[PDB]
Amino acid sequence: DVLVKWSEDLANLPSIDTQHKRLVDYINDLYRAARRRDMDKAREVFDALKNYAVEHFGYEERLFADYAYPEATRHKEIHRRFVETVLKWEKQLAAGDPEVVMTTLRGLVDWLVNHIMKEDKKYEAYLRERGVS
Repeated sequence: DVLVKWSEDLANLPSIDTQHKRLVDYINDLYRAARRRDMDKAREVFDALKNYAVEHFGYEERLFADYAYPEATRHKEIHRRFVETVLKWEKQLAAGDPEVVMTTLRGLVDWLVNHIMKEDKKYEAYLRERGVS
């Protein structure tokens, strides 16, 4: 059905969950397109994923600034570094085929799931206390 199922340990603030769920959905759409050997669709999905990640990082960072999250600086750098990675992957998909998409999923899933589980989880308690959700 899907490559990445939504497990309960990924849970965070309600609003944050709506965006993280979108990212996971994009990953699954990307996998399905690659599995179908539909490269045109794969590139379109990756494009949407790319755009959404950039927007999502902005959303989190806005909250960090608004409520003075202590680890905002380190977290922002982590986001920026991933955007660089995504832009590199974009070029590889532009020149490659579905096999390249699958290979890319290895690093894409590893980074996203780990980021949500480790780095993003660190701001939940802090933000909740400040009236965020």
